[PDB]
Amino acid sequence: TGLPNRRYFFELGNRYLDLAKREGKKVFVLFVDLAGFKAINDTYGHLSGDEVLKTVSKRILDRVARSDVVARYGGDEFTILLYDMKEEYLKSLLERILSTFREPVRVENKHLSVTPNIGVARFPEDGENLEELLKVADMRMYKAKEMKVPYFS
Amino acid sequence: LTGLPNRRYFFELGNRYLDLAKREGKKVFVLFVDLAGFKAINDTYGHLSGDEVLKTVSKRILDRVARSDVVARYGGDEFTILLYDMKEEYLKSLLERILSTFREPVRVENKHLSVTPNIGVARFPEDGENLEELLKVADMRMYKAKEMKVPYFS
Amino acid sequence: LTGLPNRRYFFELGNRYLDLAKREGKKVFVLFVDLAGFKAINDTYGHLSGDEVLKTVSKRILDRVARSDVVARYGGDEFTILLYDMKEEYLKSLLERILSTFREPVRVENKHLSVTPNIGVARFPEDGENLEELLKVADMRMYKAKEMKVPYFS
Amino acid sequence: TGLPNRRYFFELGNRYLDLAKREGKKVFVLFVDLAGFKAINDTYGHLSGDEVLKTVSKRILDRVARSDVVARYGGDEFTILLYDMKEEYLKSLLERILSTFREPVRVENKHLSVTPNIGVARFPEDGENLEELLKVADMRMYKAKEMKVPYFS
Amino acid sequence: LTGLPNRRYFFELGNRYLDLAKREGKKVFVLFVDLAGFKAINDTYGHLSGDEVLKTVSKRILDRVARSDVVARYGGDEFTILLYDMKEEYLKSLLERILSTFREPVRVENKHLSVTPNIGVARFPEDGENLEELLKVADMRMYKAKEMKVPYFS
Amino acid sequence: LTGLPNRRYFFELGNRYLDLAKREGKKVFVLFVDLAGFKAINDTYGHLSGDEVLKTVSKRILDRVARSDVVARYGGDEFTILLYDMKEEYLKSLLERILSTFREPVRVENKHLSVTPNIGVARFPEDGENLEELLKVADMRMYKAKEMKVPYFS
Repeated sequence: TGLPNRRYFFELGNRYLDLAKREGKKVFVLFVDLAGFKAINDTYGHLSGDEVLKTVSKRILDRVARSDVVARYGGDEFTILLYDMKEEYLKSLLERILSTFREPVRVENKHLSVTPNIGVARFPEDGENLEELLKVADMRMYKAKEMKVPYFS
Repeated sequence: LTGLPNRRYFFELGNRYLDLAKREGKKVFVLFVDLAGFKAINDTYGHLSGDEVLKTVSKRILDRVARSDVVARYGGDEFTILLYDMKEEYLKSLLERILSTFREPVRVENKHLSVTPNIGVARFPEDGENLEELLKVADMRMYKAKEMKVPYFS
Repeated sequence: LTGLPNRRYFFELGNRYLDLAKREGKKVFVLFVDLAGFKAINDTYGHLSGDEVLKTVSKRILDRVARSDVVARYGGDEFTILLYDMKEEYLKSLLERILSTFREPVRVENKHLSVTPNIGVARFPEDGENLEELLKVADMRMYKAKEMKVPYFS
Repeated sequence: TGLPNRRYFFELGNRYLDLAKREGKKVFVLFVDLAGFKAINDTYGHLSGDEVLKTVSKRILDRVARSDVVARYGGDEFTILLYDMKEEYLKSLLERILSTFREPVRVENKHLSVTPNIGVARFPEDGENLEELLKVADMRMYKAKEMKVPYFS
Repeated sequence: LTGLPNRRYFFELGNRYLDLAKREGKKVFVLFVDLAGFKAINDTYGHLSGDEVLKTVSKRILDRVARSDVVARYGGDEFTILLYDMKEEYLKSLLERILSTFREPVRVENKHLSVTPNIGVARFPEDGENLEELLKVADMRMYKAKEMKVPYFS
Repeated sequence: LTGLPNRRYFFELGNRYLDLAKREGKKVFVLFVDLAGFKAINDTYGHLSGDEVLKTVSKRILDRVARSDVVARYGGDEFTILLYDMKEEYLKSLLERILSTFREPVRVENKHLSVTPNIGVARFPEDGENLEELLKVADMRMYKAKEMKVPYFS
C-alpha cells in the first residue's frame, strides 16, 4: 500500500496535537472501518484482500489534502488526521470517501464489496492525546456500524 | 447500452416535473454533466472502449441519485440529472459524491481510462420556466466551470 | 394521429410519479377509461372512422385534465389517466366532466358515432405500490362498473 | 408487405398536394377497403391474414404507376395517391384493381376471399389536405360498401 | 377439364349470334385472346402443368364475362370471346379486367408460371359478315398487338 | 429537436419527386449544404450548444424554402434541399438568401457561434437518374466549393 502503520501515525499524530495546542486549532481524527473485509480474505485469500487494501489506500490518499495524515490501523481499519480544517471540509471529505466505496473493488475477475463506517473525534473536545481521540472515534464508528448509517460525528 | 434514457424521454419527464413543481410550489435542480476526456477516448481506443466507459459512468450516476431523480444521457460527453424538491445540502453532497466517482480512472479491459467531470446547475423557477431554458443555463454554467478549471458552477 | 403517448411512456412516467408520491407522502389516482362501442365502430366503419373517434376522444380527455396530469392510450378501447396529489373533490368533478363529454355521439364525416365510457379508479398507496398493480385494480373496478351498467367505480 | 404506413403516407401525401397547388394539377385519393378480412384472421389466424395482406399489397403495387403512392392505412385498409392523372387512367386503374380481388387468394391449402370497396376523392374539389380527402374517400367507400357496388367517385 | 367449349361449338353459336345481330340491327365484338408464354410452359413443365394453367385461364375469363357472352378455347395459346350488343365502354373495361388477371403469374403446384395476354378485336358488321372473317381480322389485330409489344388492338 | 426529417425520409420523398419529374418532363435541383465550423463547435462547447445551432440552422433553411421544397438533415455538418421544377433564377436567389443567413454568427446562450456555408448543386436529369447519384455530384461540387474557398458551385 505504501501507507504508514500505527506507530508512525502515533508519532505524527501527537506532534499535530502539540502543534494544535500551541496554535489554538482543532484536529479531526477519523476512524475508518471497512466492513466485508474479514469475509474477503476468508474466501479469496490474502492476495485478493491485499489488492483491495492497495485500492482502498490509493482511494483515501487521492481524496485527502497534502497535509492530511492517512495511515492503516489494522485489518478493516484506517485512520485519517485533519489539522485545522473547516467542518464543511470534513462533511465533504466524508461524502467523497463514502462515495468511493459504493464502487465494488475490481481485483482480478472478481468484484469485491466493502462497506465504509467512519467515526469522528475532535481535538480538544474529545481528548488531549491520539489514544483518547481514536477510542472516541472508534466508539462513534461502532455506533455508526450498529446503527447501519455511514458516519457518526 | 447503459439502459439510460435519451434526450426525448428526459424532455417529456422533465417538463412534467416542472409542471408538478409549478403547482406544488417546489424547486427543481437541473444538472448538466460533461465528462471531458471522452472525445479523446473514442479517437484513440474506439467505440467499444468509449461505450464501456459510458456504461460505467451511467451506473456510477444511477447508484448515487435518489429513486425519484431523473438521470439521462444528453449526447456525447453529456448527462443530465433532474432533482425534484431537494434541499441545497442534498445537491452539494450529490455533486461531491458524483465528482468523487470520476476521480477513479475507469477500467475498461487492460486499460485505465480517465474522464474529468464538469457540472453546471440551474434552479427552477429562478433560472427558467421550461427544461430547454434550464439546460441552457446549466450548460453555460458547466462551460464557465470547464474554462475556469473548477469542478462545478451553481 | 392523437399525439397521445403509449403504454411504455405511461409506465415510465407513472412509476416516477409513484416514486415521488412515496417520498412526499402524497396520493396518486389511476383512472382506467374504457370506451365501449369502439369494437363495433371499426368492424362497421373501418379504421379511419375508428381512428378519427380516437383523435376526438384524446382531445376531449386532454382538454379536461390539469397540465400535470398524465394521459395515455393503453390499447384498443383503453385510456389511462394519472392524477398526482389531487383532492377527491377534483376526481369526482373530473370523472363527471369526462363522462359528460362522451354523452355526445362523436361526429366523424356524415356519421354520428356513439361510445359509452366506463371508468375504474385506484389510489396509491392503498391499492398498490407500482403502476401494474394499480392498473389491474382500476381495470377490475372499470369491469365491475361495465357489468353493473354504471359509469364509474372508485 | 414492404408497404409504407399511415405516417409515411401523410408526409408524402401533403407534399404531393403542396406540389399540385403550385402546378395547378389534380390529385386522386383512393380509399381501398377489403371486406372479408376481419373474418379471415378470426378463423385462420394472423399468419394467414398476413399472407393475404402480402398478396393484396403486391397486387396493388404491380398495377399502379411508379409515381403513385400506395400505403396500408390499417386493418382492411389501403390508400392510393395519383398525382396529375387523367380520369380515364383512374377508371382503368379501379377496374384492374377490382379484377385482381375477384381471384380468391391462395394461402397454403386455403382459397381465401376478399371483396374490394373503393372510395375516390379529388384534390382540390374535395379538400385542401390529406386528412380531409381521406375522410371524403372513406365516406364514399362506405357509400359503395352499403350500396353493394364496387366503387364510388 | 376446363368445361370450356371448342372451335366447332363457338362457330355454331357464333354465326347464330351474327344472324340475330343482322336482324336486330346490333353490333357484335369478337375478341381473339392469345396467351404468350404457353408454348414454353408445356416444353419445360409438361402437359399437366400447361393444362392446369389452361384451367385457371378459362375460369379467369369465365368469371369476368357476362352470362350472355360466349367464351371458347380456339386452339393453342388461343381463346375467343363473343360480345353481343355491348357498349364500347363495356369492351374497354372487359379488356382491362382480363389483362389485369394475367399480370398475376399462375400458381400450378410449387411453380409460379407466367403468361402474357395479347387481344385482338373485330366488330360485326364493319369487319365482316361471318365468324371466320371476324376471327381473321381479330387474329391479325392481336398479331399487330403481339409484334407492337402492346396488350390490345381494336 | 429540429423537427427536420432524416436521410431515410429524404430518400423516399426524393426518389418519388424524381419519378414525378421523369413523367412530367421537369428538372429537380438537389442542394448539398455543408456547414463548416460545426465539428469545432461540438468539440469545444458540447452537444447541447451544437444542437441549438442545428435547431437555428434548420429553422433558417425552413423559413427560406418554398412549401413544396424538401429539406432534411443528412448527417453532421450536412443538410439536403430538393427543388422540384424551379427556375434557375429561383435557385440563384435561394442560394443567396441561405448564404446570407450564415453570415450572422448564431447566438446560443451567451455565445456567438460561427458556421460557414458550402453548397453544391446537382440537376436532374443531367447529373443523374436517382437521388444517390445526384447527392454524390452535389457533394463533389460542395467539396470543390469548400476547397476553392467560394460559397457555392453549380
